[PDB]
Amino acid sequence: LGYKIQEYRLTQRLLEANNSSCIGFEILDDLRNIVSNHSKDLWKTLSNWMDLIDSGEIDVDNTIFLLFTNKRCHSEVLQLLSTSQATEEASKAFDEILKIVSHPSPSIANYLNNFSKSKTDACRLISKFTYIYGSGSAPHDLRESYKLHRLGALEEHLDEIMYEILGWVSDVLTLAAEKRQPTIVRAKDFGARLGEIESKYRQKTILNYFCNRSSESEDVQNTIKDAPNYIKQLNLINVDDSELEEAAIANLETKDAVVEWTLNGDVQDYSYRYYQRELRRCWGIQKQKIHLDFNGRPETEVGQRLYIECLNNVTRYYLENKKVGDFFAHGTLHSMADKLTIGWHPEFDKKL
Amino acid sequence: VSSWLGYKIQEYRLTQRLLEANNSSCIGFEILDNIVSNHSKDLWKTLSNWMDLIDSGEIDVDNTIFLLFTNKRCHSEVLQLLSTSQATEEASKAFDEILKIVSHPSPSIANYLNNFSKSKTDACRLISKFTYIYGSGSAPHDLRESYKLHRLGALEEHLDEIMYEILGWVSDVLTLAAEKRQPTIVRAKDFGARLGEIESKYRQKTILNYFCNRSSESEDVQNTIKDAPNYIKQLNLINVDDSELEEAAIANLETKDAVVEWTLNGDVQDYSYRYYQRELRRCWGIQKQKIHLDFNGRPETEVGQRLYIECLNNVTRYYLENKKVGDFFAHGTLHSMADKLTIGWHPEFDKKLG
Amino acid sequence: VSSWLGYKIQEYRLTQRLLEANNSSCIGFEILDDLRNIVSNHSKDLWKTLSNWMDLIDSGEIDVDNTIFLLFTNKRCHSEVLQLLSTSQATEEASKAFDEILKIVSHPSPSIANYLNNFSKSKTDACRLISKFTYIYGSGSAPHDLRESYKLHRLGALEEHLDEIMYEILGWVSDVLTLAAEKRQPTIVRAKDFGARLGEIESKYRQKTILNYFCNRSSESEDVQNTIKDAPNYIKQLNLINVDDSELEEAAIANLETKDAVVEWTLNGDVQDYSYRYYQRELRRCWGIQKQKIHLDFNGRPETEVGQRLYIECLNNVTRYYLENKKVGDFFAHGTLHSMADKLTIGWHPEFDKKL
Amino acid sequence: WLGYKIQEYRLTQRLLEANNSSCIGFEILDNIVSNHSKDLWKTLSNWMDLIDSGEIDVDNTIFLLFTNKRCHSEVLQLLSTSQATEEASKAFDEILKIVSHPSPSIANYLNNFSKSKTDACRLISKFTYIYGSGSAPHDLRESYKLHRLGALEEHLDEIMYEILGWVSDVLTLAAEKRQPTIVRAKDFGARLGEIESKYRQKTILNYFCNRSSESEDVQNTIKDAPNYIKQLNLINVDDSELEEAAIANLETKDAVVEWTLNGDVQDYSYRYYQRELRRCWGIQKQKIHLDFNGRPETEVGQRLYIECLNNVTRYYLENKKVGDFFAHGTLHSMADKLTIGWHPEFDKKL
Repeated sequence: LGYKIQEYRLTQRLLEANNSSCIGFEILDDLRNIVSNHSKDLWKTLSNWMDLIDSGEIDVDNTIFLLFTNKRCHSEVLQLLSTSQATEEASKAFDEILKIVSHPSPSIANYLNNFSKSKTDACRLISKFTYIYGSGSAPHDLRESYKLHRLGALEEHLDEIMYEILGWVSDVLTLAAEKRQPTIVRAKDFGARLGEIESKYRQKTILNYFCNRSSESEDVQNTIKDAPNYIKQLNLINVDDSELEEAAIANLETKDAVVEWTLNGDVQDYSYRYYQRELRRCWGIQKQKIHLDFNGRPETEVGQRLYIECLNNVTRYYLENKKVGDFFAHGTLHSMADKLTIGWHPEFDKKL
Repeated sequence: VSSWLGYKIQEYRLTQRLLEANNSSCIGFEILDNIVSNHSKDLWKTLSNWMDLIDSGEIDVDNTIFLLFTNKRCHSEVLQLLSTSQATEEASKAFDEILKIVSHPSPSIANYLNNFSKSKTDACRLISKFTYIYGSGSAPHDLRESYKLHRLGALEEHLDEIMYEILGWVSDVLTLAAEKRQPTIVRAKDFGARLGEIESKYRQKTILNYFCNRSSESEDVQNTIKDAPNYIKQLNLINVDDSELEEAAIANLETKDAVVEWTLNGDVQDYSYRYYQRELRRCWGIQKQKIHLDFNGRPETEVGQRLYIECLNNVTRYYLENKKVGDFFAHGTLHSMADKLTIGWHPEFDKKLG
Repeated sequence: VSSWLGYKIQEYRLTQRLLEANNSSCIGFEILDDLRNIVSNHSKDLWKTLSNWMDLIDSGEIDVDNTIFLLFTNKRCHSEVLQLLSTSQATEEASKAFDEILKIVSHPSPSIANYLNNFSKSKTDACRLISKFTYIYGSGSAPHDLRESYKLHRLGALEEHLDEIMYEILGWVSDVLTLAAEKRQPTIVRAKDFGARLGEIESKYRQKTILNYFCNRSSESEDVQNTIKDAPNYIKQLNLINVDDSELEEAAIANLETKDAVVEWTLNGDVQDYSYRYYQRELRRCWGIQKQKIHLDFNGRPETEVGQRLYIECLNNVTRYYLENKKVGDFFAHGTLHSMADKLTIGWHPEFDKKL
Repeated sequence: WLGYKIQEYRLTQRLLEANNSSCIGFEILDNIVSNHSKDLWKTLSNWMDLIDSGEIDVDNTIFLLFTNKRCHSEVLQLLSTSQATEEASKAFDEILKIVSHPSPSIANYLNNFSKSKTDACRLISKFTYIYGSGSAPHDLRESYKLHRLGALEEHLDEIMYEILGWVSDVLTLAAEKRQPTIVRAKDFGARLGEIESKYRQKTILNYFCNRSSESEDVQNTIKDAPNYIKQLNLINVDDSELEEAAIANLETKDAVVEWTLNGDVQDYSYRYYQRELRRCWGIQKQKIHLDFNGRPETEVGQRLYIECLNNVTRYYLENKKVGDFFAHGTLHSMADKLTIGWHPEFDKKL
């Protein structure tokens, strides 16, 4: 609780951020009231923050600062620091130095003297910095924020994504805590880690479809008598009707799997059109190969050989760099031939 | 941004607004195409059917930003009223103000006004979400800026090829909603699921990716055929048809450009193409002896064509740095070899051509 | 509150303690989930496990020297009244702690008092049960304690598949804890059988199919021509079918590149036993099938031509095989074919075992 | 593994009993407690002055001093007391009273005393020595059995011959002359991971096929003549050919029932059986009868037998590969049920 709810809030304010802002945490106030008027640790953190500003490595325009005490702490200037946001500050006047300070307890005067001396660090920092209490419900709030803000947020692997991103945030906070340099965690590194975490689980090399059809189904038996324009091409090559059942099965399962895989975001229309270009080239190779080898034969025999050689060869192709079953590669050839694109018969162009 | 996709202006502005929402449904446009005034015909048929979808439970008015697009902005006091009115007091004051402007309309559009005036609380909720945008010249440049700033984890290395795919997904939705005249519905949950899968494709280093778009009608393929280089001549000794010449000139150009792109990106290394070519030359050495054994007696062109087809079938299976390459790479590498006269198809290609 | 993996809290707090133990120390585990502070001196559920814990000592199957005993409450069941057993690690202090329990037991159970009658009969042995039993509670942040102890205590911990190793190893502990709970056997877990399971998940999730070897030897090399002029048995086998000199040179290149990589790089990424001697058997079956196909298809020719076609068919076929599920290049397959052809095991000529 | 230097078994034993964190080990010099050449007191603060100089891991480094000989003194035993909070802090003030060698010849740098005079670690770190005895091969062999979760006693070398090779290089080839050993225990266990995985893996995925022409459960299968053996009798195969048909059916029969007990495959499979391999057989049935005509009938059945055998080793089993025995053995499992046939007249005969 003391160490675990200090990284839910940084993740919750990093998830609701752009791809350019750098958010700096402070991991302060480990214990009267925790936040007093002349809080030496708060002025030390302010001095370190502004010394990080004049170092030149950190942008001032798009950097958000925070304070985390996980307690109300009942202070007036702490509420003033939590409050005056951009513009605001009653009516403007960002030159609000020595307001209700009045030089208390001059033991370490260097922090307030350096804060009052500088003019570029006593002015847009407070309007961008806000202070937030603990209010522990943060494993629920961050879980809601991930599914609300992140486009394409995975919900099945929700706990296995949200664990190592908190581990990365904890590792960054700890490694920046040993070196004593605040924390200059940027949203670009957080975004790269989140993208790698999601793309680890978004890896797949086989697209699975449940081939539960059969030769005795109603829709398979209708297409033989309906005769669409791929069954019509097989009727000139004198193939037996035993092939025409799984010819109609593979065509019906190719259209049923295209709409299934598209709706899950796996494939789209460009990827199936590329897959309908790779198999179209494969038909062009075996077309001239069979005419080369089996020359001087009747066209019923040559037309049958082109169907068999194109069935044993198109099974090696991939869709979205993923392996597909034999039903998809067999059935796409018929769905090519439906709009008269490829032909098993050598004279299918002027006969259909 | 890939400006070339079959580009339209209406697809950039949808994708920018889709990539600014928070996991909530976006209605999208109806293409209203100053002809659009307070008295208008094509405007009121668009808003009339929108009232039926609210009461049917198809969409919820709370988690929906309502948005319409015109290619050129039209000056109309009715249309600018709902674009600024997003509060409760603005929506209530605009229902009477609009109806006092379009009072006593034409009977062809009075039925559209009757469907809009069927309720009060449901009518003002559509006003409170309605926003009106217009086209701009810098439409693809705003998409590159919005991708690299709103997206935690934007890939800054192939985002010219990522955004070809995600614009074509939006293009496929808008085309599908235009073939059958049904109003568009696109959900940001389904938008990000394809967006999360395009970004996860260009992150795995085990796969070799290339944007395959050259075709037979391109200028480079015709110029390469008419230039007559070394590999087209070797294709011409064995007397192939023009289609094989076209596909050879296609495959060689995409193989060379893929070699250049993958070398200047960091995916493949420098010392892999030579080992790939040693593998393919060993394969050609096997198939030469095989075809010369199996085709004794037949003329030289038949043996050469048989060897070409056998090599075209066989050299696909090879790997480039243990990564899977496509058909175009393994088919254009043979022609790049034939450019340097390493491998050949004719049995006496060295004697016939110098 | 930490993120989870999808297992119950009775397995995250057992696998953490099972990882911390030695290789010769068993763990007895029990679950107390009867249920506010409900547990007291008269709750018979604690003495139900205690009677079972005591007659197992008389069984002798469980060693009594070094075995740690555990009972688990699924949440913090607070204000434990038998905590003197847990908070005592000294055997000399456990002697007076045994009769301290007997002071607070007083009157036994009215009808199930046999749990306590067998308890007060082995006092000298029961002092060993004091230091070997400790109270364990549901920590709340259960998966952020087993994952952290894996990254600290286990030597050679893999950080690449750590979230997926952790899924499988808790599956074995859940198999022991739950599938052996439908029948009420003695719920003991030996730590020697932990490391067989953990040493197989770690070993299986370390192999890789990037078996690779940079083949730099070319035709312009003195060892290739030296092996050609030397003429070993496989070169003599190639000479029976009158092969060209270029194929002879590539055969010598493949043989040297396979002989320099079969075992020479610390057995490569494989083992000698039943990987190469299985690869050789697969290639011999492949040669037999191709010999049948060649001698069946082209009936009637001079024997050099059918030998050459058998060589080319074997060359085109044997490149598909794997060396214990790894992708292996063509030079290895051709060199393995020539190495088996060296020992007269497979031959291209139809009369290769008679002429030589 | 037994024959090497005796100052090697103590190094790997201490690294064996350690965590993955606190993974820095230090080992360094080979009555001699303060001699003229000072080659035991060169190290004692100069080598860990790099802790103050700005090196990493300054709180979890464990040192080793003695190598083979047992020597008795007062300063070393006073500094090597218990490592408690108050006990370590009082060591350095007690050191300077009983030094018995305050000469600047051995205090060449002389700046460490002032520096190290601050508390505990700051003045006195955790310098502890362990000397080598004659049973240091026996102590390594016993501790690897006790502490390593998964010690391989099957191979009988106990995974210490090859880790003796790796731990010899850090002392010899990585000493870097006058430099600390500074051995990291993170890659010590990683190097232990490769040697352990090299010999533990006996079986990986496939069942060990041992049935090969040894004439039991294979030659016994031929004589009683089952269905798939009977199909090869009409096509007139040789006597050698029937052996691997009976061989490949037997290991296929063991592998189908063994894989489902361990939850590798399911009965929601056998889509590999009849959806794919029967469709594979159907295409090769029509391919043989197309081009190979005008031939004897018994030649056709072996022709389809060969083309089925070269093609069925492509289909995966629940997105996993299978061996050559499975695809050539499942082709006889359905021929046992007369699903397929090598001869065209496989229905009217049997």
